[PDB]
Amino acid sequence: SHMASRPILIKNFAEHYRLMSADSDFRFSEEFEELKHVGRDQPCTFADLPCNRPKNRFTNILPYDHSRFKLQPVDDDEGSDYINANYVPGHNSPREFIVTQGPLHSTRDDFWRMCWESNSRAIVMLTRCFEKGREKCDQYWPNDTVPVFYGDIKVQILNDSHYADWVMTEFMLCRGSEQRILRHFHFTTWPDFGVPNPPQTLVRFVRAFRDRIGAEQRPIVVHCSAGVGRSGTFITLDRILQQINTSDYVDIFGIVYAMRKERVWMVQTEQQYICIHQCLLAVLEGK
Repeated sequence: SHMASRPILIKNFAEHYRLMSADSDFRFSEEFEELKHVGRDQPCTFADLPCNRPKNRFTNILPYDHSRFKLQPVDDDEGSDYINANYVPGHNSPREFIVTQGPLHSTRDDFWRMCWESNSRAIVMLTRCFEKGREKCDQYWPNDTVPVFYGDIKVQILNDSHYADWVMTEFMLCRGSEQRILRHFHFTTWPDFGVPNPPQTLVRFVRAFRDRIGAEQRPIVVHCSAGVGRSGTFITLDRILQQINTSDYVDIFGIVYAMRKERVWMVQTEQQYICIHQCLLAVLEGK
């Protein structure tokens, strides 16, 4: 099993890392290059419908038709089923994650409807709203305790908890007389360029998140800006940290491959692919 899987004995990971990164990441680079076409020959029909094009943050980041998340149709709209979202597999379910773009003001009603309709209880945000002066994501949630309606979804902060690299916010979600609690895990520290360094701040966040959420059976919403690179990095990382618990092997390659099949650019860059490896190496070495 060699085309879409490169499993490594956990007992050998450190050497694998060494070997993989030797010669200015020759083998890592080569490995990652094999993923560049995966998934890409699949249709994105609805993402291209003239009524949906304003719903995409980036023209070149579009959901595959086969895995896209669909909103309930609204009887006059047309593409009112549409969102830039895709089901992406995790450790626990082939549909464990719904990964999406950072909402535009234009789409934050859509975004909360997705949360609601998906029955998701947890959002993972891996970006700042503004980075280097560019806006990367609308502020789709309240700044304070005054509830705010987004579409038919009333969102209210119950409490928040600030940390060195993340803030977690417990929302109460009401739709009609129907009530849920949702937790929002906001990693606020990803650097303006490159990957987090040292990588450990991201492991600590993945640990906190997973320790908090438990073995969720409902889809977890994940996003950054395009919902591909940073989101890809996070999921892979959360997956392999669960994997090592019950297995003898890890398969970062096999995981990224599965993800590409479900949404474009899932682990986006060679630097992040390497990062995933480094994070796990820290873990396996007692940080």
